[PDB]
Amino acid sequence: RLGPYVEHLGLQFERIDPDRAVAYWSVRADLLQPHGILHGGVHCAVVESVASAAADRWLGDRGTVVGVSNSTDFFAPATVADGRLTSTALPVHRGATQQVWSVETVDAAGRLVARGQVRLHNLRL
Amino acid sequence: RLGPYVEHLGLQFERIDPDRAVAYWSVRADLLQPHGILHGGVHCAVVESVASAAADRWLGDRGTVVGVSNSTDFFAPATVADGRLTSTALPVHRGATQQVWSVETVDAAGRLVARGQVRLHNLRL
Amino acid sequence: RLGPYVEHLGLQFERIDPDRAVAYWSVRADLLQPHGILHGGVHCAVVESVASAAADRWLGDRGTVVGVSNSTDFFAPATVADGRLTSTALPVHRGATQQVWSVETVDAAGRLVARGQVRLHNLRL
Amino acid sequence: RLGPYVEHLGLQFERIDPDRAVAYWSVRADLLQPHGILHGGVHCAVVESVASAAADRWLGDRGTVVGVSNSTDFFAPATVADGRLTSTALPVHRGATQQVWSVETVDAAGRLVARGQVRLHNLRL
Repeated sequence: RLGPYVEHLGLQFERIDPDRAVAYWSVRADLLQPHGILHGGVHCAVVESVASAAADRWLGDRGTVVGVSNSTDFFAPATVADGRLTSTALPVHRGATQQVWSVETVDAAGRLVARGQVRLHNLRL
Repeated sequence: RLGPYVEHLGLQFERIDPDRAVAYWSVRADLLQPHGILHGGVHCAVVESVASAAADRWLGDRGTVVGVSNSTDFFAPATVADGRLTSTALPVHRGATQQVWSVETVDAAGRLVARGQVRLHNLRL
Repeated sequence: RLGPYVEHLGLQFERIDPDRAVAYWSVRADLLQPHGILHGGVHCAVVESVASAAADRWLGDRGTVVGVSNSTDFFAPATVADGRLTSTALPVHRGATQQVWSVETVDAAGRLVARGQVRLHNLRL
Repeated sequence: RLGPYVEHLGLQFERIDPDRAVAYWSVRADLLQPHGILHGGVHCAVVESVASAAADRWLGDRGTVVGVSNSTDFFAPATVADGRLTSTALPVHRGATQQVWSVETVDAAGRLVARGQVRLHNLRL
């Protein structure tokens, strides 16, 4: 119900509020880059997905949000062995025309694996 | 031969030199976000892929490269109607421990659709 | 005691711990850009200063830190009328070779005026 | 004629066209951070200044530009010994509401010392 690429990423949303969105997912064989770790683009795509879900839910019927930019740091290699990742988008700024959200991706232990900042534009009715 | 996620993205590399990498690809139905345009994470993933290919080819047998960060701007909506996209990674800095590459994604007309900067770490032998 | 540019910025540090640094400062006539608001570079410089102070204090005698990159968003115009700004650097990642800190600059009301992410390299002994 | 902070930075503009701006400047004792190299915020401030000059000149009488964000990488330490730096802003995207410019700061040899991407908003009449 969130689009076909989000389905392919395997994201499962636990919460989508106007102030927070949370999704679980896992590293998979088809999501890896040649040396057995998660392709970095997957981290960016998950950050984009989780922040966009939250931004959309915050704007509500007032308009539609369009991605502007995405800056993601990869802090640790993620593999299939690492189990279930949790990505949490938190608001940084939510105004008339712009939103910025911060998305942290952590493992079961709370180790920060990746983190991204997502700027989106509000297309208001 | 470039990994399973790169295959899923549909990237077709035309050139992978130590100083430039070029890949073609297209927007597809399964790569879209709910309102019929390319999911933004796909832009980031392609930027990551094309820059990593170039960085790897520049480091050669001297070591291996690991993604550090990825900052991608999305400048225009891309749809299935927009045809074939061309992503070109050009070097910004290539040193002992770090590389930075700049990747521009353009349409057939030369319209810049997205652009990303990719920082990678050199793990040398 | 923090360098001549930090002095020129007018930063006054309230706290410099291995896990947090806090500085106060104010918009001034000489820090403005042509239309009476704070020059954006001042926001970046303050973010750099406050994060570097914290990173240095966390690395301690173990080595020295060198700025790598600085990404600052400006969310609201700051003027002389806006009074005293408070910049707080919080750790995102602190590892062997790299540190990342997040610096928020707020006004008296808690309005977020600017926010920056600072990546630094640890040059260890 | 470009504001008081730009004056303090010592920037001297050689060219300000709608498609390029070029300024010269030098590392100075008061611009340094505690270990004798250029404070990183100075690099960001120069990137902001040179890109804003170009963006303003491109928008012309049509409106006014406001800084949105600034992402600067520092690639080599700059000192007083390094002589005259040249900062060149080139356009990445110039549209209805947004502009993005890329600013490279080089030394006399063409060594890239720092590079920044500056996003600005067009406030049109």
